[PDB]
Amino acid sequence: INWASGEDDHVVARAEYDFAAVSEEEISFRAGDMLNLALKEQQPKVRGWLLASLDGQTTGLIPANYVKILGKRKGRKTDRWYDEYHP
Repeated sequence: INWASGEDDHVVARAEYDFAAVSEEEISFRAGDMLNLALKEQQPKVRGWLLASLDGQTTGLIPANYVKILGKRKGRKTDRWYDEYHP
């Protein structure tokens, strides 16, 4: 998955809270962690959840309201989904 590694375009988000996956479908993260999100066009519709990667390889669901969306970032190859990410 090129969005997860940052090879493809992705959205960047910062974790607000700690989260432990309860299910195989979810991924764990710590408060302050930076995650890559799939673009709108690759996002599944699961109410309360977004598709993300913490480690660049595994992907899974995170609670949408546990992260702040920071903006879209170009691959190496609620309105913040549009703005570009400025580190």
